[PDB]
Amino acid sequence: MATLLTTDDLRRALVESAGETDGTDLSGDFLDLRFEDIGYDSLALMETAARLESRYGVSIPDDVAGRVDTPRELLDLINGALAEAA
Repeated sequence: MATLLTTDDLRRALVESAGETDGTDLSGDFLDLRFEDIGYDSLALMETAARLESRYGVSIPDDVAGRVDTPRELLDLINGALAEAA
């Protein structure tokens, strides 16, 4: 911790949204798994993204919000935003 968003950190926020839609490997290793296959609908994705902006004090660019089919892209955005944020 104390530097960027980690696997565990992101996992928490993700599993906070996707609940009652379990059975996937969201709690574990989801980085290269598609939101589609991990039980995420685009609507729930925006919910998560918005909460991320709120909680971590980040700002997700519109172009990035629609390129994140894999949590890897999301992770990258948050890390980029954290590094940018001072």
